[PDB]
Amino acid sequence: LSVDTKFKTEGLCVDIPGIPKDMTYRRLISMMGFYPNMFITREEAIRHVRAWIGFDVEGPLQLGFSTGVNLVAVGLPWNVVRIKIVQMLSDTLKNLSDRVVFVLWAHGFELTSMKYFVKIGPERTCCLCDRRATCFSTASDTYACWHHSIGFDYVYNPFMIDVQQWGFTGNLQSNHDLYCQVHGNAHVASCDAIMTRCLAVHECFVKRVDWTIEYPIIGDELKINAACRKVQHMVVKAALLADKFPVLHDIGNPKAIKCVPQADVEWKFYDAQPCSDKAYKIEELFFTDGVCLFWNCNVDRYPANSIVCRFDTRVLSNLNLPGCDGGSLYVNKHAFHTPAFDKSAFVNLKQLPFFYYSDSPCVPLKSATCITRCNLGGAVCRHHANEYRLYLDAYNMMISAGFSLWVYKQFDTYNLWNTF
Ligand SMILES: O=C(NCc1nc(C2CC2)cs1)c1cc[nH]n1
Ligand SMILES: [Zn+2]
Ligand SMILES: [Zn+2]
Ligand SMILES: [Zn+2]
Repeated sequence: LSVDTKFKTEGLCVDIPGIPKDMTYRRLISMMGFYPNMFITREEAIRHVRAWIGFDVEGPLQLGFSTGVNLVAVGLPWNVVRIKIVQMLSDTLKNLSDRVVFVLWAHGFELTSMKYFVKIGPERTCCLCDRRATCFSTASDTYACWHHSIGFDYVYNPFMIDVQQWGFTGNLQSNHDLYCQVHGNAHVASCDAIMTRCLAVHECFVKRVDWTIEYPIIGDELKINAACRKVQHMVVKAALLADKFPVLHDIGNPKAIKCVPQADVEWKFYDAQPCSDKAYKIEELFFTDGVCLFWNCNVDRYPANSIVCRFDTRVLSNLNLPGCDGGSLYVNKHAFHTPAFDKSAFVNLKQLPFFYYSDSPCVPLKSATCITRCNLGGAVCRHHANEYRLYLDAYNMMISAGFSLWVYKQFDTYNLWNTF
């Protein structure tokens, strides 16, 4: 974002009466009392969604953050408030991003408060590792990343974006409430901060959707994705073996592949991209023959003859970010906004029980859920013991990452034993 780009100042003129209508970012930064630009484009913001922290200041000043924290600066003086800000941001962001992006609905006080807890300069590295520096300490004159900032007092080279520059009519609440009923306005700064981030997420990940953007690996992305593939193949293979459906309706990703390539079923594909806003209405999408597979195809009510994987947006993890209207922004390689988990969608189904099935050739493993020829015969062999434990690990990884599994009520693993 060029510092010579124009900044629309109308939103700031109640806190800053007389502000010039003609204003560049260069001038704004100077007026703020201060790494080419502190402010960033929407495109840069979207790439760094994991770093978004909503931030509002209301006038003694109340500072609100999308973390829910409200701090009062006078109430405590800025030299202690800034220490809290560093700690809060470090703990929130250390496992998410290499920076912070303050998401604003700027009316003035937030921008003029930055001088009191922000320092800027050349891009730097941490004193104790190779990560970029996000904090500065006036005590030791050293720099740190989010992981090594304990006892640091200033945020260093933060980034920020004013949502009000995107072309809105009306105030924050009126624009936020058009899309979301989950964040109230309790007239605390943190409430505005949360609404501001929520509006931003909606505009960039619900209204618009860019699946070309890739996001760095920050956790168990790869293990989770491999487990999801392993579980999908297991559950679908077993379902076809147990109930011998003549046809399978695979509803979802237009680029989906047969997950059980050696199955005898008639495999029919139906295209549906991830629904970012509201769950798909089954009436519109639609199938009573055979079985329907909804692998991360979120519908309002699944048919009774279904196999389902549905992401639970309430799960707490470094991959799952708070979203809009109860939804969550799941960032795993790509960013997927996901409508809120709704248990009523599974009323026609039941939870899929854990099991391990294998027809491959054959501490000792004892388990009622190791469905193998050797267990049928009384003693699980080493190979299938090894594979059972690896599958169980993958199964638990995918559950812990927030995915939930559902199946037609007639599904019975007892029917798999006679495949041997
Ligand atoms: O009234 C809001 N916050 C309450 C406030 N307390 C202070 C100071 C400690 C005395 C300033 S403002 C509000 C309005 C919109 N969002 N929050
Ligand atoms: Zn470090
Ligand atoms: Zn909201
Ligand atoms: Zn075996």
